[PDB]
Amino acid sequence: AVGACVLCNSQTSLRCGACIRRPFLCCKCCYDHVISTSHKLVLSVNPYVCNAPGCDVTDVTQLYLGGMSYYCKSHKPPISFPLCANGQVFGLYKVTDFNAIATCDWTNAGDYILANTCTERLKLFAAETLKATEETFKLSYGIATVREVLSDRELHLSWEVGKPRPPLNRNYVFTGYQIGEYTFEKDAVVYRGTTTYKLNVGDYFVLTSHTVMPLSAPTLVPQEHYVRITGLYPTLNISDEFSSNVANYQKVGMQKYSTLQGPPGTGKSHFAIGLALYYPSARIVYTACSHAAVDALCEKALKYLPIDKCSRIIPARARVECFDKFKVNSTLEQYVFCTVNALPETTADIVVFDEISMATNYDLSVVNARLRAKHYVYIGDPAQLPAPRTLLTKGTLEPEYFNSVCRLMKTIGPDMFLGTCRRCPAEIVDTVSALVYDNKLKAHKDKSAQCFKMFYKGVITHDVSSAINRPQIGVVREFLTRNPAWRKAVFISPYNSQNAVASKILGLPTQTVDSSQGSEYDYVIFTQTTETAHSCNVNRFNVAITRAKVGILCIMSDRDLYDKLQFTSLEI
Ligand SMILES: [Zn+2]
Ligand SMILES: [Zn+2]
Ligand SMILES: [Zn+2]
Repeated sequence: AVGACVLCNSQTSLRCGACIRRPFLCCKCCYDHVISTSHKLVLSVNPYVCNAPGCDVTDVTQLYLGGMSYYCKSHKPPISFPLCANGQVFGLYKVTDFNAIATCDWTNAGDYILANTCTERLKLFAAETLKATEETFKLSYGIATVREVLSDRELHLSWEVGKPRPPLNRNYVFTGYQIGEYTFEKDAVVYRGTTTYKLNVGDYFVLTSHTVMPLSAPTLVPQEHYVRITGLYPTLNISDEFSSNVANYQKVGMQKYSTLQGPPGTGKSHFAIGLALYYPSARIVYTACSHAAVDALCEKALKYLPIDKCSRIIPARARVECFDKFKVNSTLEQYVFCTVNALPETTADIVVFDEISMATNYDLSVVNARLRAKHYVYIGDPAQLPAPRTLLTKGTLEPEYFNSVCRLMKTIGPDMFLGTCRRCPAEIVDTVSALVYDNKLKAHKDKSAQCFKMFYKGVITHDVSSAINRPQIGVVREFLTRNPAWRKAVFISPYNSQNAVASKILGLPTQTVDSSQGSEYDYVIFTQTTETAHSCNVNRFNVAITRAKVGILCIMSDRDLYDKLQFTSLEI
């Protein structure tokens, strides 16, 4: 029971027994918490509870100290001092924002705003409390017992009565029962096991709630500005390919951490791997939340970096197939590519954290606890999609609230900004530049004249809650008959059930806007499906239309975003 106060560091025996994370609170601050919240259970070696036999008084404001023991108003001895008085809770070694984080349900956007505007220790307290709240919530869902097996990619499921039905999509990974992690999509429902097994009827699944470890390290280390490149050793022979980023690689060696905002196709992967060619002796650990993001850095490194000093770190609990061309689990190779939850405890000359909009403050803190670096580089875009906040249902989370790094990029600006998009046709670049980049993103490519927009609301049907718009897929089908060059297009939409219907009807490869992030395709066919807050989200709209290298067809539902699209309009 010896610890430091999560609000003002003053050492204390006190801990809130009512907080899901039981934080150490100092006498002055513990009082300010118990007197202003429903939280009244205070904990030392012994809890502050009435010592009188069979007495259930556990509220610290209704208790007193009778010698060395604690009693309520009904049991206290004549000579007894209140545990709560004079702005303090009695203990050893004798805030509004802490209260809100400690008592919120994490379903309002204002909870996440506070978790990002508060002091650094309160950001970790919020990131711990939120992750633990999300984990306990995973226990509320029902068990799915297999009723029948149709084939190798088809089954019929039976659900637990009295417990809600969890959303069936790639965002929810089940744990088969100990027959490996599994995933589900749409009475014929498709089954996707991260481990191959002959689907057993009766054998059930559950969403494995992984234990929330405490956070020790800050989301961001304190900034340090240096007058010379510290601990890194540059070249003068630096390939003309990376010539554009040498002033920015020098900025990287002259600061503890640095932020890079890179709109779609501005050269983030290229910048990250080119930092390794600029400091060729420096040991670089490349990290991201997703395997897809780490694999995209592995693919760019395979082209420029020597394959022998590269290692792709794979956790023993191999979930889904990833990058195979590097020596696996060699923690000591000069270039280590690894996800945040799999990071080994090591040090580096540079740490590169990619797709920073997908990081939570919990992930930012873990990276600072597992890796001790000379320089930390955060690459990403606050105009792209953030991590899914499964408890959040009320309000929209703005980019300045995704994490501490995004909060910085949106307020003080990024340290470095990649201003030229080399991927998209100018129609797409001009549209997103105006929409999310204050007209600072410039098009390298010319207008392709293959970017079309069609205003068609169609009919919205719902597979539980994920939406379908068959008339919009019907418009795509009609378009494909007249534009067969578009046969090579990737179908993109904000809903997996729309994608499921369009895969059966169009036969095009499917992708949600969220799963398309980081990827590029020559042709993209996008159906907005609905005009909800989800399908109208500007960061999702930005990601959807910036996937295309050559042409895009947008079948829109929202008049607003249709009007903003600087594409050739089509009739039908
Ligand atoms: Zn304190
Ligand atoms: Zn509390
Ligand atoms: Zn009592």
